[PDB]
Amino acid sequence: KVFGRCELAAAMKRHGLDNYRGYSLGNWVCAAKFESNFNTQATNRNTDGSTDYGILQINSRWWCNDGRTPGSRNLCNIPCSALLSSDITASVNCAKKIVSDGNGMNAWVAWRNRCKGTDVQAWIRGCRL
Ligand SMILES: C[N+](C)(C)CCO
Ligand SMILES: C[N+](C)(C)CCO
Ligand SMILES: [Cl-]
Ligand SMILES: [Cl-]
Ligand SMILES: [Cl-]
Ligand SMILES: [Cl-]
Ligand SMILES: [Cl-]
Ligand SMILES: [Cl-]
Ligand SMILES: [Cl-]
Ligand SMILES: [Cl-]
Ligand SMILES: [Cl-]
Ligand SMILES: [Cl-]
Ligand SMILES: [Cl-]
Ligand SMILES: [Cl-]
Ligand SMILES: [Cl-]
Ligand code: NA
Ligand code: NA
Ligand code: NA
Ligand code: NA
Repeated sequence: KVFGRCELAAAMKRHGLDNYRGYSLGNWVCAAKFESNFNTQATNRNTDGSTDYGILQINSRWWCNDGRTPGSRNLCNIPCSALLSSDITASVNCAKKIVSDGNGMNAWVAWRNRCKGTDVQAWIRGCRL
């Protein structure tokens, strides 16, 4: 599924991301834009053999099991395929664990490089939430 920005903002709010760990909805929407272009089916393989999955590009190195990332963890206790669903629940629940682990949203490199410090409210401007 490819979301529009306001559709995704509304779904993220329903699933509890609005100001989760102090990060406003615009931060989460901005991260999703630059991680996945709002596409729940996005996958990207890293040079080291891990893979990033879904709307928030969650990495098999730590967070989900894909059976092909040697030495990795599965800290969200989920198959990585579950992070590719049209329903964003599994990705949101796993993202809550990631953002709570000490470094906030800096875990998402694209957020740090493209969203952090910017006018992220523009991502939710005009949206009926
Ligand atoms: C080690 N990380 C913090 C990157 C994830 C495991 O807690
Ligand atoms: C691209 N938008 C204008 C929708 C938000 C970016 O700031
Ligand atoms: Cl899709
Ligand atoms: Cl929209
Ligand atoms: Cl914020
Ligand atoms: Cl915002
Ligand atoms: Cl994801
Ligand atoms: Cl593995
Ligand atoms: Cl594990
Ligand atoms: Cl599994
Ligand atoms: Cl959803
Ligand atoms: Cl923080
Ligand atoms: Cl990470
Ligand atoms: Cl607004
Ligand atoms: Cl809207
Ligand atoms: Na957009
Ligand atoms: Na990424
Ligand atoms: Na893993
Ligand atoms: Na295996």
